[PDB]
Amino acid sequence: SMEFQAALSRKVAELVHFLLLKYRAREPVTKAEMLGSVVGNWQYFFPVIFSKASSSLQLVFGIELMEVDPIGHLYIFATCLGLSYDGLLGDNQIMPKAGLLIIVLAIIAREGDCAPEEKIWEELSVLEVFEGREDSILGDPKKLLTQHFVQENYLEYRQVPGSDPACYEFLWGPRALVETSYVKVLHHMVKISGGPHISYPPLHEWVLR
Amino acid sequence: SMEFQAALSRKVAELVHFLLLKYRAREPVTKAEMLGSVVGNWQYFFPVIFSKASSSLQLVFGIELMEVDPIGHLYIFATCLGLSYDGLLGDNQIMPKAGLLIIVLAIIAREGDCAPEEKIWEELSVLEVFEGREDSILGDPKKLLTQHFVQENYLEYRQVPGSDPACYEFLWGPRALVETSYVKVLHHMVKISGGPHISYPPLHEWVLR
Repeated sequence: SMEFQAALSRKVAELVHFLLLKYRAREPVTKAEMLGSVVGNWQYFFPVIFSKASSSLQLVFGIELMEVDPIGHLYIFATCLGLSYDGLLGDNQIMPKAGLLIIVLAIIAREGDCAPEEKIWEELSVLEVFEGREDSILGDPKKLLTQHFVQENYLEYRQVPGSDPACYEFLWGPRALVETSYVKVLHHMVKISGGPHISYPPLHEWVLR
Repeated sequence: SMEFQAALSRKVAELVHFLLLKYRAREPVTKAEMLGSVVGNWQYFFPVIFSKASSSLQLVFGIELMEVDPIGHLYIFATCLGLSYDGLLGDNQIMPKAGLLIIVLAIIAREGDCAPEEKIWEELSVLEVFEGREDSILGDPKKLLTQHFVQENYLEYRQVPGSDPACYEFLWGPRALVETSYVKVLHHMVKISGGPHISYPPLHEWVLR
């Protein structure tokens, strides 16, 4: 079962990267093509493989998979929230970055008008994408990543006013305010997490014996 | 530990009902009064007892606990979303109903303009508040409860147009549309669930070996 779940997980990863190649090539893709990429008895599990792969694209890569033909089941791709950026570079196999960008925007959005950089590092250091390589000579990968977002004008970075010694904070840049909004981003994070997950308290926490 | 968690849970229930009595009496309450109601070594755990009790009031009872004096730590109460209804009856010790009302409104809101009654029963039958007494002679308690919400004009109940044999659906009534909105309700459910809970997929689900 644990061995089965892992094997199932592997089939998800394969569909994700099948779809990523289509995304890069800007090729529309049918459900029949996706099902065709899944081999053998695993086709029986295509519904969960598809929905898991589809969720991965949104959450991890910031990529939306949209059906434009409900009869022939033809899908196209779009960047989440309609952003004009995915952080790619030619055909180099580097990771699409819009999902990570949206996560940073969201962290800031929950904190108000701006967030101390320490909160950003704290929240980002949890993501397994950085695979514990913060001791890189070139510099902490997660910090160099946020520099992309600043230089693309999705983020601004400044000294906290009146701070001594200097502290620094992130805020939304002009490009983020144009292409989306606070509400849209926080709504998006809810949507792609599978709605709100309400842990209802047990009876003995609100009923007296 | 399991025995400790349960004992801790019991202290939460006691604070909840301490606060409920204040709520019924429309008495403001200080943090010092709350801490005073907690006995002995359990005072060391007041922060988690408070936050758990505070969340219970919102989620279960539809009651907001609001600090109006940040210096003396004086709190008052309000109905969640500002609704003019809590479903109480004099000093009879029956459960405040606004939390259950908001949950029903939310179920409908997620489904669009209306929801089949079967979806309502399905979602409601999960709540432990009904303690498996759906076989009551008087009628299924959860169904009789929604009748309160209809008669108070928070909900409307009608036959699904063109259904044969007749099927039925719930929708927001005039009173719900006046006092709140779809957006506000779904936002509220997120807020009181402790933000969106994002289960990020494991590396082997989106990285190839």
